[PDB]
Amino acid sequence: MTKRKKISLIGSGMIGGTMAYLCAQKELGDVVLFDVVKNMPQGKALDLSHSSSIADTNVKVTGTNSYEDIKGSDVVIITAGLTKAPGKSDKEWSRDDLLPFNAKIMREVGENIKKYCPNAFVIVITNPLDVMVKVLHEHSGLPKNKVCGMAGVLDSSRFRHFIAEKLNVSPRDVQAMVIGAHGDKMVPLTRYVTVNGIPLQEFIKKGRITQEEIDEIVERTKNAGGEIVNLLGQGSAYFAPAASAIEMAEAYLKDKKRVLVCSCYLEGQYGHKDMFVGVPAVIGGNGVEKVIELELTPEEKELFDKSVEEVRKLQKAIKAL
Amino acid sequence: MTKRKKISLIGSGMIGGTMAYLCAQKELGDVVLFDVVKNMPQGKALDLSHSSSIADTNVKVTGTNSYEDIKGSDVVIITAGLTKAPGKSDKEWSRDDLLPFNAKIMREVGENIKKYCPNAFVIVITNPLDVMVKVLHEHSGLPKNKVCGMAGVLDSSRFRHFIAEKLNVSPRDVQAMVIGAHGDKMVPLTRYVTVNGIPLQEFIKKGRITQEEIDEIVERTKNAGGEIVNLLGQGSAYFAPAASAIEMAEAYLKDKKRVLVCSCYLEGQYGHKDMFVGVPAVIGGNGVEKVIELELTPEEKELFDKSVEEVRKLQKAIKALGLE
Amino acid sequence: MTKRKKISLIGSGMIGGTMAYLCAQKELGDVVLFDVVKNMPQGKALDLSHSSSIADTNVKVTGTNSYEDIKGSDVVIITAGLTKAPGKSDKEWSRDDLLPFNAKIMREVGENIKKYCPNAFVIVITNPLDVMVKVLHEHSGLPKNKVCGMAGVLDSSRFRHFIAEKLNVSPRDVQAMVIGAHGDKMVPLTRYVTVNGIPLQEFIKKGRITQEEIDEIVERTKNAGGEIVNLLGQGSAYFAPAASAIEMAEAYLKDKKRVLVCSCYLEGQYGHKDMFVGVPAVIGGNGVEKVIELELTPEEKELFDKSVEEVRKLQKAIKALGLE
Amino acid sequence: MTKRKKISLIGSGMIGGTMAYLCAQKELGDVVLFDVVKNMPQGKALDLSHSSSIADTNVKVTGTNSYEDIKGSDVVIITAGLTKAPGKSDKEWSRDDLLPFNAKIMREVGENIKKYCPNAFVIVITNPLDVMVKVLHEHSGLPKNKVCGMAGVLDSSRFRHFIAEKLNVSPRDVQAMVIGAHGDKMVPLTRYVTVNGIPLQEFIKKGRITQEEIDEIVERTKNAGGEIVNLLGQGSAYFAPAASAIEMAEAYLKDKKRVLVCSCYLEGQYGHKDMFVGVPAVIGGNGVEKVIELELTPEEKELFDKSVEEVRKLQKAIKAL
Ligand SMILES: NC(=O)C1=CN([C@@H]2O[C@H](COP(=O)(O)OP(=O)(O)OC[C@H]3O[C@@H](n4cnc5c(N)ncnc54)[C@H](O)[C@@H]3O)[C@@H](O)[C@H]2O)C=CC1
Ligand SMILES: NC(=O)C1=CN([C@@H]2O[C@H](COP(=O)(O)OP(=O)(O)OC[C@H]3O[C@@H](n4cnc5c(N)ncnc54)[C@H](O)[C@@H]3O)[C@@H](O)[C@H]2O)C=CC1
Ligand SMILES: NC(=O)C1=CN([C@@H]2O[C@H](COP(=O)(O)OP(=O)(O)OC[C@H]3O[C@@H](n4cnc5c(N)ncnc54)[C@H](O)[C@@H]3O)[C@@H](O)[C@H]2O)C=CC1
Ligand SMILES: NC(=O)C1=CN([C@@H]2O[C@H](COP(=O)(O)OP(=O)(O)OC[C@H]3O[C@@H](n4cnc5c(N)ncnc54)[C@H](O)[C@@H]3O)[C@@H](O)[C@H]2O)C=CC1
Ligand code: NA
Ligand code: NA
Ligand code: NA
Ligand code: NA
Ligand code: NA
Ligand code: NA
Ligand code: NA
Ligand code: NA
Ligand code: NA
Ligand code: NA
Ligand code: NA
Ligand code: NA
Ligand code: NA
Ligand code: NA
Ligand code: NA
Ligand code: NA
Repeated sequence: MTKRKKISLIGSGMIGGTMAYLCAQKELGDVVLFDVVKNMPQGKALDLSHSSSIADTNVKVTGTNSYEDIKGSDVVIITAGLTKAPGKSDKEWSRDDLLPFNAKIMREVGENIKKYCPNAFVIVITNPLDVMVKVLHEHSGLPKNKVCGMAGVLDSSRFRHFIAEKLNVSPRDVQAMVIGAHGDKMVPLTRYVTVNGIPLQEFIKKGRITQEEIDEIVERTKNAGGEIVNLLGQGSAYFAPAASAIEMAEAYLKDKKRVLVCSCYLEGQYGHKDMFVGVPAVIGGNGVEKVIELELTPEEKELFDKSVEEVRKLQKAIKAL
Repeated sequence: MTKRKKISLIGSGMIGGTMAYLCAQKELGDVVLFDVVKNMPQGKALDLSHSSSIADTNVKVTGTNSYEDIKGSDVVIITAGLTKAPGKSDKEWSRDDLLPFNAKIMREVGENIKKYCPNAFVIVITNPLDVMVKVLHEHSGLPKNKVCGMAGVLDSSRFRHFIAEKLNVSPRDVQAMVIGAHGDKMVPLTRYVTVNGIPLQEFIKKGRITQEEIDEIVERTKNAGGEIVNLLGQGSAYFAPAASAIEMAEAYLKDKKRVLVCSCYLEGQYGHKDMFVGVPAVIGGNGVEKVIELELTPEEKELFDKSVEEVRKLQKAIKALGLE
Repeated sequence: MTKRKKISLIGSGMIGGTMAYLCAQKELGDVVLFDVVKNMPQGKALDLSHSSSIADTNVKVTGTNSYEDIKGSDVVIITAGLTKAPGKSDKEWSRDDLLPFNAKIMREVGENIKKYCPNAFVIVITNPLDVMVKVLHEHSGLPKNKVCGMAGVLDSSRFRHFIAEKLNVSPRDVQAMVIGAHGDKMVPLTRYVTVNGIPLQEFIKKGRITQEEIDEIVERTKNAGGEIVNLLGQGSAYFAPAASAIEMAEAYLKDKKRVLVCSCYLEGQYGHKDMFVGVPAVIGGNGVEKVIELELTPEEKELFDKSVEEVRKLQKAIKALGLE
Repeated sequence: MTKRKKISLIGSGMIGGTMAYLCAQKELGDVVLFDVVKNMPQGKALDLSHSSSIADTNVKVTGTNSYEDIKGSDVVIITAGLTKAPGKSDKEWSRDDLLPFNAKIMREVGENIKKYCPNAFVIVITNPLDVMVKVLHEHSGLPKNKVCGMAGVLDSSRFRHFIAEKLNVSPRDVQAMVIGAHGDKMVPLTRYVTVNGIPLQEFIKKGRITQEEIDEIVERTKNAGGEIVNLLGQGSAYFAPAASAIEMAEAYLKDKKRVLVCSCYLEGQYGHKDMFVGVPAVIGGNGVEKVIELELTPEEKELFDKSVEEVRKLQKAIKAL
């Protein structure tokens, strides 16, 4: 027979469990929840299985502590890692501090994907995102087009939300992109913001939003992750990160050809190669099918190149490991 | 006790039945299917009721030949009318030719709305769309913001589909608008076409699509209704018209603040007033909450003005029929 | 690279188009609409393509007059045929009368499936259903588990709807089955009717529904097809037939293991073999994975045997046409 | 205008946040997340708002520490309270130990519902469920039909899941009910289990499942809450509890007339009155529209009456407060 799709979630914490719930609600495929912690993914899997009955969907949800159970996965989504570095306060939280803790985890996961599901489409979530995806790609041996990082969909969702809220319109009808590194130097593309294709500038000219308000939204987008960390007190965002990754997974599973900003392997686009960084891309059944090369202005391109330089700096730290 | 929403579909032919099906699938509210043909809406309503059981939804679907059954409707969607004018060939099909048959229907429907459900949001579909919505509005007494015509969502869906197909991307990520009259002088706004906010021009510059291909798509969008009429042999398009109108209805029922191109009553925007014509609008729980005035170029403005002039010419026929 | 599922709809009339619409709304897979009428499926496919843009789904819909386009289909759903026999009145409508027109179509469709998509799961809808599925199976060469007919899901949806309406409860929470032939001798299984597993008898005992009312509903379920034919004036039911078949298709495509009454090839269950007839079955990625043999009472068993005998009598006509 | 539905979630912990996510995914209505903890519901609300943009839905999600913000709610769902008593181990976890901690919370919530949204349909989740709903009802002054507890949908979902898993069929097609108290004396109704109306007994006779396996499933259903507690290590189930409560809320909001097992105010049915206990009911726009009185056998009725006696014992402890 043609089996149900199989989705393995490597990491069964807040984002992993939430993604599993979306899979159950949407009947996307059977789900494997893997974690190094004993019993916990098994507990969540039972709870999730009961929820599938409530939803009238048909999904097996298995919890496991064994990598062998990811065999034959169509999609693998990786959240394995730490959310907040040990001896730091909330206000000084930085994704950069997670690097030493999480890089070795990406090596281990990569080696197991190589062994058990080398044909999977792999979405990396673990921070610091752009270099974690690079470590995963290197150690997994997967094709460049079959690995990417989730960040841009989340950052863009934030930009969209804030603009849509200010304009008081449906976020379906706001198009907004944030490109570059998933960090303080991410680049919200104000010039490309549209309302059903209508340039945001028209709304400025009509006084429906001011440049000052847009500037504030741009900074709020950059700081959104830390804003939520400060408010939650424990851990970081998970509802939107989970939804973002599942949007990418759906695009793959049903060959949708979505245009989504993801951390993608560059091969000369934007003047850069051999790193992952946030760029608009077409996502379908062949993974990252196309990186779209925006006609950035020199000012936007300078911001992007500065963003890439932050990834290069992090990559030096990876090399040092 | 808060009742289910009530949606009346005045006209139970191809578009009306198909809209009722979407209401059943989406569990939007209870449905009244009204038609002048005896028994037919009753039969469709039974079939649709059975389909709601299959969908595991909770919807009453009532077929009727009595206007009284529209009482208390939250939304009314009007498709009553002819699709093709008697004695005309398919090749010479024109929405204009439907005017003398369908205008009188709009007057009658308006009179009934005025007494039975004057607080409804009303979406007109019947052709020729922009003048039919005006007749309905005038004879119903409804506020300007509570009546509009479905056309732009359909015309835009076509423009979007053709662009998305050529670029091989999801239509979710193509934004395209067609404004003006729902007819041969509709205005597909090439300058405003975007792929997730990326200007279509960027794709031209990279040779992903040519200007010639875009020109062809613009014409194909204008001709799409007639294309389908010619292929089908019977009637006209209904799957996408139905979905378009239901998208508008959902925006109202759940106060979504969607930005949708609809035929709206103008009060000076674009330099025009007192007609309905296709413009981007924000649709929510107050109906047409805002008409958006695009910063059109002189060239686009001239295309729009010529489109409005086609509506004015049809309005002369409305006046001549004694229906103002 | 794993391709989208491919669903071919052989027949692009009322049921075929409506199924394509559900496929577009639900994003089930790419759709091929095949028909013998030139241009019509092409026109519907355009309309449906536009509707997919509105739905924000990602579906290719292809209209065609060539069987070659069914190559590689995961699922085929067959509605090709007549709905009403020439020269007969609506009041005397009988599915039986469609047999000599539709049997030859099943043979032709089978021959094409045999060469172009022999690994498809095939759902037959064309009437008279139980013998049409047998002709298709025989001439297609497919395994017994990979062909079935849609009828029981529709007949059960009707029984469910009528019971739920009388009890004023959600049809999601009414379980009702109709087994046997898809015709006047179908068997609505009153003893098996439940409300979330609660026997219908409990509602009788409390006077929520009477035996007389249940008897009326049983007859109404049997007569439902003809009731809709009489009301509509043109054709027959399509909204619920379409939804029924798509429910079956989904069970296959996502290996759901649904318990659905379908016309299935019997191999001794109920003491019968080598015909298709309506029985509860488990539907999943291996097609008809299991026929469930109900513990029928002697009285129920006699009703079922009489239903099977109606199928046997129609099969005599199939043989006489030279179509075995 | 006719405004969007408004759903207030009193308690913004695991179940509250999860319910909010379902509201956002399903576009059910605007959501207010209330908690006594500062900042946390505001953080979750931001995360959830970003997720609504991803989902292309149109939902306002507000976090608050002020009861005034529940004004005009169509539905209120209450999870405010403790999940596990302080000085007890996981294996000895009991919903009964939560009584002293959670009863006063129900009084406070009730008084605020009375003040700010007396016309709401109110679903109580806080344990010990059947007596917590009684305290809420008493102090809120709401009509008997406008308050109920979520338990039976969850317990029944578990029974359904386990049976469906054993039979290898879709849980949509298994009907199963658990009635009585939401506790160790809940009553899984084996005799009423059906597969699309087909009695489970037919499957026994055919050897597709044994009586021993059914007996094991009945006990597993009773112990399912504690099974998940033991596996998770922190807190209790939330994915299925959240989905169960939202199923009940949907039935109200769209007047669906669902037949759902809920903890309902009895007025003589089953020989009992003036308490809440788990019974099948019709849920629609008038709340609990009808309690369905099953034709229980004497043996089933004895189990039910014993279940009710457990509620009466808990009610004595409530009285003592
Ligand atoms: N835009 C983005 O890319 C975002 C990324 N993140 C990142 O996602 C990651 C996960 O976040 P949450 O799920 O909230 O964290 P969490 O702490 O709730 O879950 C992480 C899980 O990873 C597990 N884990 C640790 N080592 C492992 C190994 N070797 N193999 C398998 N599992 C292992 C832990 O046991 C834990 O259950 C973090 O690194 C976080 O910074 C979070 C939000 C957005
Ligand atoms: N974008 C747009 O605005 C579009 C508009 N249309 C128009 O929509 C209308 C309906 O199209 P279909 O549903 O395909 O046509 P249809 O012919 O299938 O159905 C029209 C129905 O109107 C009924 N009718 C006639 N007079 C009536 C009265 N006084 N009261 C109630 N019902 C009455 C009929 O008996 C018939 O059932 C046509 O005028 C067509 O041109 C169609 C496609 C797109
Ligand atoms: N429960 C059931 O099993 C039900 C079965 N039916 C049956 O389904 C069938 C279709 O019904 P509708 O879609 O409403 O009819 P319809 O008349 O709208 O469409 C039938 C289509 O079949 C086509 N056709 C004829 N010969 C063909 C060939 N050799 N190849 C391809 N296409 C061909 C037509 O040109 C027409 O478009 C009828 O036989 C009807 O009795 C209808 C309702 C329920
Ligand atoms: N079938 C059922 O009825 C089930 C019931 N439960 C019960 O649901 C309740 C909540 O469970 P979770 O959400 O997992 O717990 P949680 O600990 O994650 O969340 C409880 C929230 O209530 C808040 N809270 C405490 N006092 C409050 C007050 N006076 N006003 C407003 N908020 C207040 C806390 O700050 C906390 O955020 C528990 O009592 C648990 O036993 C859990 C699972 C199933
Ligand atoms: Na791969
Ligand atoms: Na209509
Ligand atoms: Na119509
Ligand atoms: Na429109
Ligand atoms: Na327009
Ligand atoms: Na058009
Ligand atoms: Na047309
Ligand atoms: Na057109
Ligand atoms: Na078909
Ligand atoms: Na058809
Ligand atoms: Na069937
Ligand atoms: Na049957
Ligand atoms: Na029937
Ligand atoms: Na029929
Ligand atoms: Na019938
Ligand atoms: Na109330």
